[PDB]
Amino acid sequence: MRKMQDYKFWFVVGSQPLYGPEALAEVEKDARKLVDGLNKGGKLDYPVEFKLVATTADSITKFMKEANYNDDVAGVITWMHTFSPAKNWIRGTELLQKPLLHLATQFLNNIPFDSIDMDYMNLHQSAHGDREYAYINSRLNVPAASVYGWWGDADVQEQIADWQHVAVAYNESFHIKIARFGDTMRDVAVTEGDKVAAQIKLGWTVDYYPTNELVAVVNGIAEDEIDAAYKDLEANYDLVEGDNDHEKYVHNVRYQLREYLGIKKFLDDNGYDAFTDNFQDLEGLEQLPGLAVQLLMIDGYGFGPEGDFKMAGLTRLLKIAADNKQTALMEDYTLDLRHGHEAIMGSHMLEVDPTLASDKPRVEVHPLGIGGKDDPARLVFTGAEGKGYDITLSYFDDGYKFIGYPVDCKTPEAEMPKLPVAKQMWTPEIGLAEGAKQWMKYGGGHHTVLTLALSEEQLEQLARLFKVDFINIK
Amino acid sequence: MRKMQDYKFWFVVGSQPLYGPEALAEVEKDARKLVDGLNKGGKLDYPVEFKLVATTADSITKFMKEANYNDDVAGVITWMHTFSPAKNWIRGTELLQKPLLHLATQFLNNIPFDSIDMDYMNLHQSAHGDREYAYINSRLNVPAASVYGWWGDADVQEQIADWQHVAVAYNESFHIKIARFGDTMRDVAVTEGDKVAAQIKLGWTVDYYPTNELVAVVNGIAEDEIDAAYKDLEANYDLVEGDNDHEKYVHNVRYQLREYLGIKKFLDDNGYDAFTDNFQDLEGLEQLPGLAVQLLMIDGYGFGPEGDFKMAGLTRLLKIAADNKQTALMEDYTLDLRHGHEAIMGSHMLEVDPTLASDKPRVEVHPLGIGGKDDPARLVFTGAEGKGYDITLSYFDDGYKFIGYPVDCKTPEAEMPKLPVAKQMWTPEIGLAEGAKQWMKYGGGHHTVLTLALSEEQLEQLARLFKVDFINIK
Amino acid sequence: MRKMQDYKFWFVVGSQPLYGPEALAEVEKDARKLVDGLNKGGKLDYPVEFKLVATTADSITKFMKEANYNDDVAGVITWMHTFSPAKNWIRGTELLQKPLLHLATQFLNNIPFDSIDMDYMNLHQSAHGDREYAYINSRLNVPAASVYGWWGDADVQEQIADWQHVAVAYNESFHIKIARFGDTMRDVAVTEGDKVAAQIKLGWTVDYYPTNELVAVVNGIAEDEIDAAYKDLEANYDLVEGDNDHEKYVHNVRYQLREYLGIKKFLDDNGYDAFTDNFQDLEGLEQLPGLAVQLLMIDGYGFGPEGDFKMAGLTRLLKIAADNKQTALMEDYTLDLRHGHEAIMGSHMLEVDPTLASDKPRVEVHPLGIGGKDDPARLVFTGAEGKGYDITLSYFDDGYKFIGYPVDCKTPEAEMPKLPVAKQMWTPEIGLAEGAKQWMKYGGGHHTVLTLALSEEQLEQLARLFKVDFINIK
Repeated sequence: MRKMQDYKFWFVVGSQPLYGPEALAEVEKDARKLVDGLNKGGKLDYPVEFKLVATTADSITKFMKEANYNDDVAGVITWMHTFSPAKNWIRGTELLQKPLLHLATQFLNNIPFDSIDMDYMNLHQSAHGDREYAYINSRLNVPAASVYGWWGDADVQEQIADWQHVAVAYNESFHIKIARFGDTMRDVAVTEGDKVAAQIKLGWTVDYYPTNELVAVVNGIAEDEIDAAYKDLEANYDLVEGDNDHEKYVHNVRYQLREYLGIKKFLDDNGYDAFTDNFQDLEGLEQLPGLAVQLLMIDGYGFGPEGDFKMAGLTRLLKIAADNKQTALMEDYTLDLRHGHEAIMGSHMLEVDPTLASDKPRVEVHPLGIGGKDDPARLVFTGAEGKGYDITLSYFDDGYKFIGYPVDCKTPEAEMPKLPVAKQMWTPEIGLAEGAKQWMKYGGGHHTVLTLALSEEQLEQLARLFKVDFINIK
Repeated sequence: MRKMQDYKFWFVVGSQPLYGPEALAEVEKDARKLVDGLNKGGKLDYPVEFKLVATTADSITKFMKEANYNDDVAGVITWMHTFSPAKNWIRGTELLQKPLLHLATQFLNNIPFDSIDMDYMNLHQSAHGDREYAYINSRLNVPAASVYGWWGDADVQEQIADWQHVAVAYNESFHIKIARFGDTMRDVAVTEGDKVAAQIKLGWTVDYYPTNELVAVVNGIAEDEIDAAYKDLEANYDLVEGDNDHEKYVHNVRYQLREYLGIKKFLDDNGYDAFTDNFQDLEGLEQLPGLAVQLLMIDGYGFGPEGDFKMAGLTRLLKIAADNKQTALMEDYTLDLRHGHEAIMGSHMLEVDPTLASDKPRVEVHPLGIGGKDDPARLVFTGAEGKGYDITLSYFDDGYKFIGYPVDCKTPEAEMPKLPVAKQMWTPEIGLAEGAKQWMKYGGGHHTVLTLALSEEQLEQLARLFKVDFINIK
Repeated sequence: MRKMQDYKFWFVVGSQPLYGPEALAEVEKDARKLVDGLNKGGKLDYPVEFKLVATTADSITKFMKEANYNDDVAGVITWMHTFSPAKNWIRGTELLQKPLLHLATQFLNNIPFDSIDMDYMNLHQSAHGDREYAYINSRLNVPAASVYGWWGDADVQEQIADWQHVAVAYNESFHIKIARFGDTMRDVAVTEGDKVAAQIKLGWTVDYYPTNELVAVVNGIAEDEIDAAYKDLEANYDLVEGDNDHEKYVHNVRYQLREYLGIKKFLDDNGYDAFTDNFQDLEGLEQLPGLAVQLLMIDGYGFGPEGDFKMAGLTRLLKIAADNKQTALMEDYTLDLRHGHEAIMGSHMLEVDPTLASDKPRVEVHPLGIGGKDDPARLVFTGAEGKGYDITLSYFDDGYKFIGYPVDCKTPEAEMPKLPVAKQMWTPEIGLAEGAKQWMKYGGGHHTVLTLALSEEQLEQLARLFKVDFINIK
């Protein structure tokens, strides 16, 4: 399944222990009514739990110790009901090695202008008890994500809906394994960058596997497990011209079905979720892994083109917090300078994700010497035209710096005529000239994850959390 | 005539050696157009030239370096056709010693939907190849601009033209010499910055040949050049009641340009395009130079006023980029407060650059208890109405900085024969208070330099390449 | 002979024309003959060439402009015989891209007290002018080199002989290509820096050509070619109990003998001067190249072991510096904690440069379980005792850095039969618990370069001319 269900968020309620056994249960009810009531309507990703209720120091120091050994813990969700002693959230928060969410709220909504007495003060005091906590989360520069409001607004549980996602994907990224079937392309600069810091920093882990190592696994695969994949091939997509049976490129599509069930076969049996693909080293391979990737691309997997371990372990990354809608990954091939149809043509060689499409033509006719390899078959289409935001991560001499645009990606002014592969065109939101200025000025490469789903700032949170700079640009 | 006639600008077509002998040279005939097709009606003043095809590295360490040497080169406009693998650029961009420009552009500007195969996406793919080339820069923290658009635009033909200028003056301001016969005015601060700093940082060598050393030359003018240079003056200027043909004040107005002439000798002798004077130091010659400065000013000469070698240069730098504009030098001389019609107006003792003129009535009424020397002749003219810019300079202890006003000047109110000097009353773009308040507590003073020629965009380049900070004031 | 012989270093003298043209020549007689002297008996590694005598702005500025452009020039060793004002060295010092000395020297080595007029003082005055050079190159923060003492002092002549050999690499690194035959061996960190990030700094270039492409070379060798190179090594190494033309199987030697012929071929024909091999990548090659790697070292190349492009392009870097010298490479094998006889023996899996040796018994009984290929051929030998620094390179989140325990190499405790490896056995110049622990502090792994030939003050200025921090333990 989508791994965001095994992942649990624990919810802790905070108070000042010296309130007797009378108020310290007259609170957990409202709190057990927050959690198990949050689950049942939220439309959240992960159902929230309710462990210990914070009051004594060491008690909160011990929920955080436990929030860290329980791998199930997506993150941690913290709300104070009463004026919580924040010097009781030190030794806990010093050592918290996982997400934090300050929810500033009250068990209710309005202010009971009728019964509001000193019994609704020492009990249900949350504006001025949260600020004491958010000091100790700011002063300790703990990463943290604060959400304020009654848990009963449109954008007060939605915002939370699109955050279970990230927190998860932060624990999860430290579980990327990018397996490399050939080093970075030569002479190339941007698609490169430290690997020792990407694993310190982004937890991720780039393992290299020789291209011959893989040729074995690819070939050594049943000629009819391939036909077993062919039953979906002919069925799940409209094969055409040299693609079906008995026609031109006959064996060619039964080359790309061989390339996928060996990649996937390889990756899993050893641990890997992402992988790479140099066309300057396919020594033992029939044709450029393309349709093979466009399936793998559609199975939660991550992948980056020429050695590009970054657009591979990051494709994974967004695609792992995209267990709610649809995403992608894109290069920036050509663009049109039109007085009003300003636009860029984003697509890669053979591998353009079927995560945004319309139809699904399965085509051939190539002469792809771009590798020195057999005419490959791919999934030519024409993707989506809705919300969007490109990403790309760049190693700039002092660790990485995610440089991110906001944009509206639109349809093209054609189908896919003289066009052997797919496309998801766009006009950059700030403007082409203005989306290249503050882009070509700062970092910015070509192998770029375009996303329609995730939010202009729901990413700024995970970025702010893995712990690296983010050049956004509206 | 102007110095953008002996500079040249080179050009390199970014491509790579994996397309074929007639898919590489395809850009030896594609960017030979952009080159060829932007010199005639290409909207420039400076003359572009093409050299090698950039593929390998040893070719870039040859391109960038062959410039370095050949002093005759002036700049470098780079644009990568295909996807040049940047890493192969690296020594080049670091051995670089001239002002560089990612000219991010394409060949066509359309998107031939009906005809755009892979051999049409293998060329004109600049949407990713002036980004790989970009990154190398944004990371090699290179001092560099960014033009974005087709080269067939007359708007970004400006963007290019407005840059050809900054690249000319930078290369220039490093030969700009200075002779001082006159130190700093007794205890005045903004007209004093670091010497060995500004020379390192702005190229200006400033030497101080003695005030008597001038005196010598001024009295070495042929008395026949004290008549034959006279009539070439009074065939372009109309005088006033005092400096007449045989008025009593004739002789001192005649030894008032025995100064302009022996300065030019000196100036062109020690080769000192920029010069300074000082009134607290005239102890050897007669009257005080004014017109004679103006008869160097509208010519082509840097003058720093009450000794002020910096504003000398910023009067000489910002001209040096105007091969076809206006541009002056202005010690503000009084503000005019009026709760809805506020303004500033500035002149000097005698020197107002007659390059903003529209008349020039050689007025006299030549009082001068300033410097203790005789009644000196001068001009008294008008200025250019409409727009322009203002900008100063000030050693602020960590090094220099640049403040750079944006505002408007026009023509005076009532008649001004009560001021035997020139005038030019200006205002401010964001309210005279604010425009003065942010200039105030952030350093810099009177001796600005008003240039009706360039702009905020144009002036975020010289500093940026001179690598001095720039406090932008509009 | 040497490429180092093809190189020269220039030599300037400075002053100002205001010093009597006769006396201006009076240095051009003194200077010239020290040049001459430094050459005529110097045993300096490389030439000298008295270029322009230093006075005006331009006159120095131009000079420094050819020394950039004239790739034949490897550095300029300055000396200001008399007070040469700085501001005439500024913009000539700030456009240099190539190693600089400021020689601190007197002509004679004894003040004349019978014959000292003011002419002995207006001339021969480096005591107070060399000092004024220094400030303009200290201010400006030039990576420069100072030598103080009489130009004829073997040790002040020794300081230059070691420098000449040390500017020869900040002017050769920017040329060291490294060929990779597989990315870095999985799960290691120290042998990973940034390929882009070091092309800027140390100047090296790491393109990766796929194991395959070498394997073609490798296989396409003639046994003529092999058997010719396969009999000249019978001339040098007493091939032991496992080598006769029908004894056991000496196909395993020749393979390593066409191996040295194979890689040597690849490298040479594509321009690479150094290279790594991943044993976790040996599809196609026979056994894991060893003797062949041990040959090539002796040939002159950079090998960097388990993928290490950082001891690849470092070996060759420092190797090159020690031409007419020694020098090798090193991993630490084991220790021998014996309270007194404490020390560190090092070798490597096979790859030991026979340039530190005193024996040469060619060997086998290889059963290298590693790589799981046939039984590799390898040279065996005991190294040389003596002095030598131990540098190593390693990137560290904010860029590289050099760490370098000095040591004292030795001769083996006994003989190692079963140990089929060539082996050095050393100990730091501070202790196996006093210097392995400071080296453990500062980072920097096991792969190193032991250089019985380069000396801590030679490195201290090599790394000064790249600005990478060096650490100093011993």
